[PDB]
Amino acid sequence: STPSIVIASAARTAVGSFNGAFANTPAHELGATVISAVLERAGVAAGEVNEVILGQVLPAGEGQNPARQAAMKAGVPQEATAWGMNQLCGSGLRAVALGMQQIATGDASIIVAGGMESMSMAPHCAHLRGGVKMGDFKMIDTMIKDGLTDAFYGYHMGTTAENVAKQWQLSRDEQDAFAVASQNKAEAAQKDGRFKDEIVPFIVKGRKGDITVDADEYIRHGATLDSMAKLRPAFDKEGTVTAGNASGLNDGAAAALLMSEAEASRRGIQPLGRIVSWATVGVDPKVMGTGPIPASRKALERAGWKIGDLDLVEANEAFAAQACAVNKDLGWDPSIVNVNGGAIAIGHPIGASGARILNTLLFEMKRRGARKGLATLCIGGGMGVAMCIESL
Amino acid sequence: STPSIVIASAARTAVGSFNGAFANTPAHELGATVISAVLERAGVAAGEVNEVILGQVLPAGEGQNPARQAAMKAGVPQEATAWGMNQLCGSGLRAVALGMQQIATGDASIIVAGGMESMSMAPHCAHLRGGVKMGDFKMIDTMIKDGLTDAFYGYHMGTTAENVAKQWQLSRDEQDAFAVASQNKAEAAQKDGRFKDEIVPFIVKGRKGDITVDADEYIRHGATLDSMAKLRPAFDKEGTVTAGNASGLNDGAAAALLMSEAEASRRGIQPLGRIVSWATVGVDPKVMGTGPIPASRKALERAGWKIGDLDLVEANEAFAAQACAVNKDLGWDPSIVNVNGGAIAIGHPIGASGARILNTLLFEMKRRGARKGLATLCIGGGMGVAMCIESL
Amino acid sequence: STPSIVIASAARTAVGSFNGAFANTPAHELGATVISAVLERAGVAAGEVNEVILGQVLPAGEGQNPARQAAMKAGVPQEATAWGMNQLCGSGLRAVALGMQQIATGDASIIVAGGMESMSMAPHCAHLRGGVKMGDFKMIDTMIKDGLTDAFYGYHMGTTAENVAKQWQLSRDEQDAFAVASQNKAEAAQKDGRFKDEIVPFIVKGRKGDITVDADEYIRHGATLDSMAKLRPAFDKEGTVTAGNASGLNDGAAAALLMSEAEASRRGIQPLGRIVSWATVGVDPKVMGTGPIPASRKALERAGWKIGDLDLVEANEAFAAQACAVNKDLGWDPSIVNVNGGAIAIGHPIGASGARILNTLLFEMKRRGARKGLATLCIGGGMGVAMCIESL
Amino acid sequence: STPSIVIASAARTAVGSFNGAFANTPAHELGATVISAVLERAGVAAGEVNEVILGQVLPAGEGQNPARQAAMKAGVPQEATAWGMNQLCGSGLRAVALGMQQIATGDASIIVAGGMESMSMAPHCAHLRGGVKMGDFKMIDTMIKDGLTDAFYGYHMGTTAENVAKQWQLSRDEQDAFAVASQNKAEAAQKDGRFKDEIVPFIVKGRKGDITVDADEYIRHGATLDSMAKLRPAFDKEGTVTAGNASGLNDGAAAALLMSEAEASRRGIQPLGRIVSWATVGVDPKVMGTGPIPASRKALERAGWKIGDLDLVEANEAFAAQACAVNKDLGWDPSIVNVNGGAIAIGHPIGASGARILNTLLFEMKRRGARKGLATLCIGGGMGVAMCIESL
Repeated sequence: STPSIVIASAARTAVGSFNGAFANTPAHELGATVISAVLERAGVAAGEVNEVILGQVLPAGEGQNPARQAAMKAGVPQEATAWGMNQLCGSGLRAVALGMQQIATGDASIIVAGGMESMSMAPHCAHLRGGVKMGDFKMIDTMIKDGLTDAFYGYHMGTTAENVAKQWQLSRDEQDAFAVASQNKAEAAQKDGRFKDEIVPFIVKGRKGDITVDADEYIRHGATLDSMAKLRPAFDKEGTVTAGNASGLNDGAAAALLMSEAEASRRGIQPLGRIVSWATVGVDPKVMGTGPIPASRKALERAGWKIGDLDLVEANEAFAAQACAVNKDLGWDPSIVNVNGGAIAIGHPIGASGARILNTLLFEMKRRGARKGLATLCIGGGMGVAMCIESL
Repeated sequence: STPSIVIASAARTAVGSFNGAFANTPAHELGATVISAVLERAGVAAGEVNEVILGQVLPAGEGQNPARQAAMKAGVPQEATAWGMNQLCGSGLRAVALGMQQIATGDASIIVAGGMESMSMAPHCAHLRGGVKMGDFKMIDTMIKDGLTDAFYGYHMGTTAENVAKQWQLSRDEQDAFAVASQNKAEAAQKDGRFKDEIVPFIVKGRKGDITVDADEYIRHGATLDSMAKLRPAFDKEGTVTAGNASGLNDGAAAALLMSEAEASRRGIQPLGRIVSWATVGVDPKVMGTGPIPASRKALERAGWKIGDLDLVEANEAFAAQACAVNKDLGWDPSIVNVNGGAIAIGHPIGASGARILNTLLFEMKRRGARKGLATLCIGGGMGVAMCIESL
Repeated sequence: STPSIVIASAARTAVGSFNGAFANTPAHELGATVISAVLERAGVAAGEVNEVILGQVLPAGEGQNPARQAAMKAGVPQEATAWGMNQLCGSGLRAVALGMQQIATGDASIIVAGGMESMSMAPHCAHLRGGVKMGDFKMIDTMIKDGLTDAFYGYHMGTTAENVAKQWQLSRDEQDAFAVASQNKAEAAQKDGRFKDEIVPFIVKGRKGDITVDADEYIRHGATLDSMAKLRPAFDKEGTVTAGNASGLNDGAAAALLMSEAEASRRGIQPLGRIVSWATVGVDPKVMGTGPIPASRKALERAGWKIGDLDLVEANEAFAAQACAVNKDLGWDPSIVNVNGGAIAIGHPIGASGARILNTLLFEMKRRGARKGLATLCIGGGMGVAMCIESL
Repeated sequence: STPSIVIASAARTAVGSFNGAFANTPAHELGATVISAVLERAGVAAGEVNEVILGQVLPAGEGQNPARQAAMKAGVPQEATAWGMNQLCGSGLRAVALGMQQIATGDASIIVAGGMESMSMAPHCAHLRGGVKMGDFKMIDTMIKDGLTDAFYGYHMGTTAENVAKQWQLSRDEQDAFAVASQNKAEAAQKDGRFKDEIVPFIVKGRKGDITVDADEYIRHGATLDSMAKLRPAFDKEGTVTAGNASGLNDGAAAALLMSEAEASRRGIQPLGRIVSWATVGVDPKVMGTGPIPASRKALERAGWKIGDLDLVEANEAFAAQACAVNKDLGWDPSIVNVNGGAIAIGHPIGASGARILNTLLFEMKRRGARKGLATLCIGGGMGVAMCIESL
């Protein structure tokens, strides 16, 4: 026997700007909106879900197991189970793979999997148990410390982007021209409603009126080459990596309902793809941006695919330095990568990002009629992750 | 063939008291030591490890992916992978299930899985990005907030254990008799040397001298009934759960080394046991302590076992109310349950506990000649987790 | 020969709104600009200053003795001295009386006195030296706790205002009419340029552009009765005191340069006024708004003046309720009182407020040729302070 | 008529060690006990007090105007007034001069003046209103920032002491001997009972029992030269200033009751002394410890006294470096200086200090029948204060 698991349906919230639309929205509320979206999208009841798996890197102050909080809110019953996980920036795609294994091993019928992040709602913290007899103590930003800081080399993820830039000799112009392309592609898809299918509106409840967010607010309209070239380097003071050519700090969530291919056929569901293979591999944390290269190669090797059989790719844009590098090495046609733009434009809600690009990949595959696709992301601390999808 | 996954080796640190031995020791330092110890007792080099999965509930401020930090510090190379997960209190036993599924689906050969927790190091926090225009606020204790406060009703786990008491008509004398029986069992076994084999010593690097922690310090010697019956209830001013018949707040780590049964035989490794089956199930959050009941029935049914078949049990004592309710329903001989003691005496490092009680079961099964064996736990928010084990 | 002290020159900054124009300006920067202004307006050099005395209620986190920081920044020599003082709302006026006394006793020739306050920059705090063993604790708003809360009764100053409303039988209509009138009179004075003489502009230094602040930003233009009528009681849910008939939370500095009458004559300075008398008296904390009553009476008795001898009055408007009470009891003609509006409109930068209203008195006295003035304020904790000024 | 003000009576608490006897005692509680004491000692009823004046550098979080808190606790009537002031280390003496001035200008008859401080209770703070959009921020120790750091050069008072050691070429051995001598003189004086007359005991109310504190707890008994010599410099890795030859962080209060000489005679009071003169002068902040030189010289000139006229002197020991420079420059017989030890032994409760050493001077003057005395302190930010006292 050979299991065969499918992504029956999918949905992501809009990607919100740092301290923007979802500045005060807990992640699990966003998780709840995507959970109910994929349940109604597949025509599966919440009472049929066995388990819910959500990546999330910054859960501090949100209470017990936010994965359970989002399941219970979304109308999943208490007889189910739920948990979160953290492979950092790869978390939201990894969870989908972990959900695929629950079914493959005979321990679940129907999983909901993805990620959720509120980088806005991430707190400052300090270890205050001992007590402070004298002297300033630091209140630590958990978003910077737990999401953006290499634990081994002490510097920001964007410094790793400098390392990869200098390795591959990627000029400031090349990085900027990739950054403006991503903003133009993304603004172009948004106008044309190519993001409508995947986005489920989130309602931000308010004292003085409810608001419906259904649009990626981080996309810069009319992004220009000169606007990119005007900027100062954020990390290295004589470097190449600017705020324009790296992705942002963002809020959002994204998911996929998974079931066996036969169960989908029982119920008349038309899946957004079969999960044919997946893989995660580690590299040096100094150049974590190279993660997607070994990861995307192993995934393809597991599918029995060559790189030149693909039709579509989502390769996550943490930095125009590392995105450009991954693309150079693997050699896939750049006109099939980030067709609707990438993270530099859309945003980078860490734990949600992997389900985010997966959502974007599956819907464009349905839209253009691509059969073979791949989603991959670089990962802080030096990993990569990847997934090969085939359209039914 | 059948995916027949074994536990090649196992190791834990001793469990520390809150702000005690491991007071200022990062969880990942504690998890580093167990990853080396599992690799040593098996005879398996760190380079051969594909991935490290560690359950951990309270990572705030410890930096990017402490599972990865634990693995790198232990000498597992950059090429391997690592990630955290959180199903609260079952996390450590569910990571062993997850790592098993890696091997069963053929995505990995060798996994080190378990849990780690530093509850002493968990910080206080607040969301301060919007600022606080006027008026007092709370700096929140993330240990309480994210580790012990049920997200649904707003209260402590010691009130969910009170709901199990009023429902199952347990007395203030019935619980006081179970807590002293688990402190006497654990003091007995400790002075016997039955904990020796599972514990790997941890070195607490001081400045005015090192200290070697090689014994659980939450175990209290000479537990009387007067001290247990003289306390005031902590979670209800006229109630039955106290500090003495509830579990503690603790630090600790624990892990198993996993591979296929065929691979153990090639390497000349006599495995502690074979993982026959596992399961998790949800229950009403209000009465979370009854997770072990349906979870152990699911696990047992999957193995094709009766409750009678079992020769040794590890039912985690989060409380004396949840524990007695699980022992009475399932009706298994309590003379074989928590045979060297439970978490009232031993302690309760949230994320580690699942991996902690797996150690105790695996080393006692080896020693007393018990063929079959089940470990089980209750989980906050309303779930249960269980894993059946068979001897070679 | 009895010591005669004169106010040679005075100045204030504009009064900023809470987290408004001066949101991130330390009180001492504001004080430094007013110190430089009184010196320039009197023709006295910084080098001649013996002492600076600045009332200030909320200096936490600003560093050692902000009054010295203000004097040094203003170029007052290191050989001079400087100190801060605190009689709450009375501070800025009390400091002038204290300055007067340094010259009366022969200990100094030349004093700059007043006060300064940045309610905006006041921090949140907690006592964390003992160490917090477990659970949540409070970050205390120092502005509320140290500035606005009665230390004996534990309620806000606005609750003392409610006590005064009840005792003097002051309707919500009478309080709201008074409030609207203070806004309309301030708006009119502002429009006609009656605050220009007293205000020295303040340059808020910026990364991306300097902003000159020379207008009182808290004054509401076109304030309507209905806008006051619509508000909810802020302190007693069936009370009369609201946000609209109370003063606000504000930032500013204000000062006066003093010397003897004979000294002003040698220098050829035409002084703003002679300090004829001052007084300070306690009342019940519960009705602290009544402070001005005994304080003004005692100040007039010391001058040898009848209430009817006054040509102009500044009675500070902490709350409409108390301003009304004061005016009723004293019986002075209301048309000579706060002729250019009061603190309901202008603001109440606590430690500066007494020097703020003295500036307004002095510059209107000059403009209209009023010979006899009085400035008075109520004081949290139950006190009053009053000063009689006569024109030369 | 040249007003002649006497110190009718005086008192102080013992000086408490940092987080020691008065660890959770608010400063106004200490002040209340000394207010009661000066009244009882002088035979004056609380109802007769016109004003209370208390220096206090670190009032954050204690609530509105702690001077008023103290006065009201001590039964001083609501109709009196009270205020705090801040001239840093000079405060507690300056407040006495300012009290004298109330009486001298005919504004009051009876004043209670001194200082109070609880460095233990001083909180950590931060400005949080604008929010912290991203990145770490410090919780600031208000004791260090507002008490002990130079606001201009950003360094500790200890560095100014190093500046004075370098400038006066004061060896480590000379400073250490001075420090040892302060300890041994204070020990001898404590043992002989010489602090008993000045100290009023203070009841620390407990929950498991009340503790009466009537001994200065910071004084080290049996202090050795070797114990000073073994310390490492605390501020300059190659300096001379140490924990041992500097004063400490402390809690306490101290006060004097003032009235006219003619008033004491009416009441039949034998006063502790007549205030003959006072002075305050500025110096370079970099060498603030030199303050006492120009202040003492100025106070003596004012009194009409030569340095040689003095029979007793209290010169506050902030640091052995500056105490030594002061004594060298003035050249007064070091045998009449700090005859019962100084603040290196006794402690330095900032705002209370100047009234602390006034108390010790007055009670030793009475003891030995000394006719002419002077007290002086150096002040943070570069100032000096001094008062001349003559026995009746």
